[PDB]
Amino acid sequence: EFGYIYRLAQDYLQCVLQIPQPGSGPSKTSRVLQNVAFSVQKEVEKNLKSCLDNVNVVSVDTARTLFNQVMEKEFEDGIINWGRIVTIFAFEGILIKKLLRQQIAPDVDTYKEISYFVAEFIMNNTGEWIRQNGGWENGFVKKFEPK
Ligand SMILES: *CCC(=O)N(c1ccc(O[C@@H]2CC[C@@H](NC(=O)N[C@@H]3CCS(=O)(=O)C3)C2)c(Cl)c1)[C@@H](C)c1ccc(Cl)cc1
Repeated sequence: EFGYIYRLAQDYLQCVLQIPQPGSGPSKTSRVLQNVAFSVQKEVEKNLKSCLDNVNVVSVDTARTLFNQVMEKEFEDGIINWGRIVTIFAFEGILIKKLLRQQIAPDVDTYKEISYFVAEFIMNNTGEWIRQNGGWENGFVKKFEPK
């Protein structure tokens, strides 16, 4: 469901921005996802250090355009798997870091619009596959939770 995925995307951005929501904290699924997607994010950032400077993420519309282009490329072969889904979260982490630095008239609520378009992409493009492969709780978590 959209709301569940939106919460994962918002939790991940709040984790990257070092502002986890005060309170009882993220779910077990969200905690597992943060760990595994951050490992991906850091390696992507290291490998792509040169080209990450080729954009200036001045607005949320710039971030959405980059997101659409990168994800159309990422899924061009039609293969959906958990690795690619994790990479979506790693990529929104890179985008939010660039927006924090580069957004004109920064808006501390920006991570909520990025979470929305991330959830929209995941739902509409990978949602069926996710359900058929166990959902987050019987698919993703079972595969990636600590040994
Ligand atoms: C030098 C690249 C470049 O100019 N840009 C770019 C392109 C793609 C990016 O990220 C995608 C998402 C992470 C990485 N994909 C994978 O690692 N996928 C493997 C194979 C499938 S898997 O098993 O799931 C893992 C490539 C980035 Cl971060 C950057 C630009 C288009 C660019 C530059 C800066 C920003 Cl902020 C956005 C885009």
